[PDB]
Amino acid sequence: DEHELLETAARWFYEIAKR
Repeated sequence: DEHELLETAARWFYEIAKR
């Protein structure tokens, strides 16, 4: 599911950015 992959990458980037 490409949308799930993109959503997961986005969420992970967000969570990492928030420290």
